[PDB]
Amino acid sequence: ARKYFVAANWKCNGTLESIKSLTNSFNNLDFDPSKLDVVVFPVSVHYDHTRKLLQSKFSTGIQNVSKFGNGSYSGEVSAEIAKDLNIEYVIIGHFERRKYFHETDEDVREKLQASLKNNLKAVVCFGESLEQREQNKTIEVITKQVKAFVDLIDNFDNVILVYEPLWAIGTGKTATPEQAQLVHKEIRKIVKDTCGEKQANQIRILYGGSVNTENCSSLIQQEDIDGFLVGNASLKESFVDIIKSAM
Amino acid sequence: RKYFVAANWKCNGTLESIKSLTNSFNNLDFDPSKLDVVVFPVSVHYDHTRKLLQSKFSTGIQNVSKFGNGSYSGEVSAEIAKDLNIEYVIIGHFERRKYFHETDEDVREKLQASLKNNLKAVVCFGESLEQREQNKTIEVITKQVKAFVDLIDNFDNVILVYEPLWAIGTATPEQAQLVHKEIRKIVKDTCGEKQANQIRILYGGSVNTENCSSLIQQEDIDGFLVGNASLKESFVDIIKSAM
Ligand code: NA
Ligand code: NA
Repeated sequence: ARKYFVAANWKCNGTLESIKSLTNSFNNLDFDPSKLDVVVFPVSVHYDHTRKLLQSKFSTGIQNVSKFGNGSYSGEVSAEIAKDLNIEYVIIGHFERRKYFHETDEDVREKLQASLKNNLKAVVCFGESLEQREQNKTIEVITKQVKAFVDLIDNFDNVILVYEPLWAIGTGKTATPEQAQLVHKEIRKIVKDTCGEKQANQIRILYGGSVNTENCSSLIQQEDIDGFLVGNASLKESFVDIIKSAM
Repeated sequence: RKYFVAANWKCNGTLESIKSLTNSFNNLDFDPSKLDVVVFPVSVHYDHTRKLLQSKFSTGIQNVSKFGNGSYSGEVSAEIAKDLNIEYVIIGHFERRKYFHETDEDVREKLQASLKNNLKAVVCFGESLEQREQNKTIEVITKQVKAFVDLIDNFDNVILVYEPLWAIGTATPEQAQLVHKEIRKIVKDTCGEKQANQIRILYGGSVNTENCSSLIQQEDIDGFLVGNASLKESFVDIIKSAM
């Protein structure tokens, strides 16, 4: 069966001290890393500090990766550099990159290609806007976004999909677990259509909308939701409850 | 004003290569009270690098967020840099403007955020070949500098970089010097002559052991933002040209 996968996307947050206290409270949770993946994504300049403090049961990665490889790309972190540093995971396609930094479907594709060439594991995010949903284009947008990279997947344990319901982020709308599950089912279908039943059955599809201690159980129970990419709630000590929801 | 020699490692290095490179740098005997020497590794290499380099080397990062802390996945805030005691940031490098659509307004906002968090900034600008061909060198550089020059408080703490984009992909030291003089005239007119004679203006085109002496000797060239030449142990000779 699929291994559940609970990730903390710390986004642009943290001090040396806050990370010391937060990582201390995460270490107190017993879990079995051969049964459940728990991954923490700190800011790049916090990675060494975070990786040292978190116990080995925790996996780690970074919040973005370059499409370009090594060379004259000031400000970028290459997949080669991540591999040399044994950084296990990268997030690609997060909506904040697509919103604030003009990241395109082709950038997501090229980042995934770079990541896989360097043996990184990729958490790849996509999802449709309020306008797109209101126009009844959910499946059309998600098909387009997934087919932008899906043919590159070389091992369905090592690329993890994230559904970001942009229509329920910053909009006042809240997605029900039923609504989230429906999209997850369709996402698994796109992978079945393009890659094969056995591959669709292996791939983890995480929910990446608002996750907190109160809704996490109702989401993880859904048949096609395999875990979470968590924002704000992963900056709290109570994140451990979100991890326990998947245990 | 002191000379300023910066290593922009851009997207390059391994843990092993940085060990050997940093050890060759530490072997160079120089006085940090007379010359600033700044290494800018990749964000994920910063801690590794900072630990390996003697204090005579200042260090920084190659980019900084225009937003504060919060919901900006993949960004590093000026507040975060300050908590890590990161001394310098690069802002406005032509690679950010080119590949990542960085604008003049992004540069100003990133400079505002850096100064607010006590970071010192190396801020880059420069004109394309099309612009140079149309006699727009001064007009472009004027527009780019005026985007942020009114923010500069202590003129030791913002370092200007001229990037001759028209030549990257070289400019003569004479050609470089003519631009640098114009840039200084821009700071004089907007900030005052005392401040313009205090501010460092670095050449940010191709710099290597072949041309560094010819460039630093120019009157309005105060050092360099060095690319691939700074990934080499011979970078110590580029530093020596400014000693
Ligand atoms: Na489930
Ligand atoms: Na000079």
